[PDB]
Amino acid sequence: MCLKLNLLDHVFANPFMNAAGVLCSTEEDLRCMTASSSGALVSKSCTSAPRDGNPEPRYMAFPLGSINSMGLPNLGFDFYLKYASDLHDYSKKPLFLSISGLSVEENVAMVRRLAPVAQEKGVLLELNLSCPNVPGKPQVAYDFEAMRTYLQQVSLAYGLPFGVKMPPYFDIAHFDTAAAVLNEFPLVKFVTCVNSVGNGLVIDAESESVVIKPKQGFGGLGGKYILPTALANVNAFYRRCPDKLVFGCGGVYSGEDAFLHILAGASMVQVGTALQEEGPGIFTRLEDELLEIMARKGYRTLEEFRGRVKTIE
Amino acid sequence: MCLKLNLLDHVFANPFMNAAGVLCSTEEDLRCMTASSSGALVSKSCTSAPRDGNPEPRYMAFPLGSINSMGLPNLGFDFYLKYASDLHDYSKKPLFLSISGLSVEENVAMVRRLAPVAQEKGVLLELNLSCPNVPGKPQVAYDFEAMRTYLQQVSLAYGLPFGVKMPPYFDIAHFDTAAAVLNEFPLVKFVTCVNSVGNGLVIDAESESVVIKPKQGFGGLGGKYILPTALANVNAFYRRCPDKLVFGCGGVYSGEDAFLHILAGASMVQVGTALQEEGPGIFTRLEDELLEIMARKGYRTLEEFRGRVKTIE
Ligand SMILES: Cc1cc2nc3c(=O)[nH]c(=O)nc-3n(C[C@H](O)[C@H](O)[C@H](O)COP(=O)(O)O)c2cc1C
Ligand SMILES: Cc1cc2nc3c(=O)[nH]c(=O)nc-3n(C[C@H](O)[C@H](O)[C@H](O)COP(=O)(O)O)c2cc1C
Ligand SMILES: O=C(O)c1[nH]c(=O)[nH]c(=O)c1CCc1ccc(-c2ccccc2)cc1
Ligand SMILES: O=C(O)c1[nH]c(=O)[nH]c(=O)c1CCc1ccc(-c2ccccc2)cc1
Repeated sequence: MCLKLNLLDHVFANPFMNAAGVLCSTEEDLRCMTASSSGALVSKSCTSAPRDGNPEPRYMAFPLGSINSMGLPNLGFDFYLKYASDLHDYSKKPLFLSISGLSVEENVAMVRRLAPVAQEKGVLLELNLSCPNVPGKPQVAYDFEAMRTYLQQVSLAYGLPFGVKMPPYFDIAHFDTAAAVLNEFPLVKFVTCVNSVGNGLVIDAESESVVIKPKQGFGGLGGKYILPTALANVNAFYRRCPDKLVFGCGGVYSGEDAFLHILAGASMVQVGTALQEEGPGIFTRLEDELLEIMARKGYRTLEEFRGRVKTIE
Repeated sequence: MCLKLNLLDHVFANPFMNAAGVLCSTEEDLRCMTASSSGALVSKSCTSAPRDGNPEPRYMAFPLGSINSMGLPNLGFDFYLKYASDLHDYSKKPLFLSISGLSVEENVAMVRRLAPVAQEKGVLLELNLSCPNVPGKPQVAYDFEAMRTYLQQVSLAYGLPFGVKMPPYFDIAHFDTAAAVLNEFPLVKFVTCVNSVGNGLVIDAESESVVIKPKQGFGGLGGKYILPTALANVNAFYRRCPDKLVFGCGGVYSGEDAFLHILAGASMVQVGTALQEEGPGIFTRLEDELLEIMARKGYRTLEEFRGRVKTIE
């Protein structure tokens, strides 16, 4: 019985990794994730210049999940590139580097300089599409023409397999359109579904107040709130992108939640809110819990059940 | 202390009502909702002809909420119009009638017939904008040019104050565009935020199967999953539509949750999933709970706190 996976010309001890943004901003964070039992790690989505991000409080968690408007605080691309090129121990596990430039030219400049390190050291690029374009327009992955532009330019500049982090969609016609855009780009080898559910609002009844400061308390939701939305997106893209991998992210707190993602079609399974709340010990628990479900069902490997969710009649 | 209010030239004993689709499809359902302690009731969204809806199972509920792909089963518009015209006791509470035709023409046909009954009896129209659109396009409320058309054609056909039932939005640019469309129409006097969060997917780990039969298990989410989304949309539209009322719907299971909707800006609070699960006795519990929270806080009226959610600096 084993959780091993071999994909994208790498080997993974198990499918679990951090979600981008969680436990991955500093060298300390990345060393911590490397020391953990996760099968991989991803760095904080970065910009060319360092960013302080939004005013605090900017993250809060509750029994059913979290809300955030971090504002892309990060140490800048040069830091993350140095981590990938000089500091990371690739004999421990694979590394993904997430980018989130504020324009197509910023992403193009970063991927140009990432390429040789990707080719020499094997770092993998995750391009965050659920991200800021021109203010007053929707995030990039909610603007299908912008999404296409970003993918064309990054595919030309980078020239190597990469993947994309996608916001959730809610309408079948959007699933259709988004997957069709992705399927234009053969270098898009993985699709991570999903980023936070955008612009939720948590209010504290005792204080009659929102709980985060930026954007009058509006921010992206994660955790238990979003698991059915996450599953829907993983399965939608799994069915529509037969030549790509899907990585699942959203609502994973247990091996059972991970099993559901994998039934929906997930290859790797990323953990955000629950990892932020529990810490990196979560990965030993998730491994154990997933193995127990496999043992009860007689499954020996992940491929035996990946994407095998049954439908009714 | 009592929760009575006046809106839309009607008096309401309290702000609570069923959410469209729940406990409102048949004469028996409507008589049960009328008998309840709710302040108002809304009928099942209807089409010109009766519909059987989708194959069962098509609704399932869980600790965190529900999923449905009912497919608009309903008795047909002639039934709901007769209920509004001849059967409903207006001395007990106001009635809203929800329409969801499969084209703009179908809606215009139904509203031209509802107008005289609205004049004579005071039934109120809720137009469901989660309705069918042209080939390749998303639901009407997610296609702003189609929404503008529907509202223009219904406003002209109907000629009286009405409201609209909106799906959730997840992007601040979308809130800005949708509210601007709605503010083009002075007869749109109330906005109900929100319909179900579209196309989630619930999977049972034991059986490795989706839990509803239509659409390969994909359907709209309601209940605890969607409270922060519902609050965000209520407040976004409350902020953007100062000459309209906002009705809140989504995730109400307690007086506390109702309280949060009202702080966000809700004038009426609709109850879907938790009403489906608990039955119409929920209305007395929600009233008691809301009045208890008001008493502890020293609030004597809903107006004292409606829309008064606090932001941080
Ligand atoms: C504090 C915080 C920071 C995040 N920052 C990023 C980021 O930099 N890039 C990104 O792609 N997603 C980011 N996300 C989204 C997560 O990667 C993940 O998609 C989302 O939280 C849902 O997973 P969950 O339900 O396990 O939290 C962030 C989430 C949180 C909570
Ligand atoms: C079984 C079922 C049927 C519904 N049918 C309708 C409908 O006919 N018209 C409509 O506007 N919304 C319909 N909805 C959506 C609800 O009115 C409500 O917007 C949604 O369930 C979110 O509220 P909740 O969190 O209280 O469930 C339906 C919901 C359920 C669960
Ligand atoms: O850094 C984040 O806030 C973030 N949080 C998420 O849940 N997912 C993400 O992908 C990111 C990074 C993308 C992002 C999100 C929000 C902003 C933002 C929000 C409010 C005001 C200013 C910036 C900028 C970039
Ligand atoms: O009747 C519903 O399914 C329904 N459920 C909701 O949560 N919200 C609604 O507004 C509605 C009625 C709108 C609607 C939703 C789905 C369909 C549908 C779904 C699958 C296949 C055919 C029609 C038709 C109308």
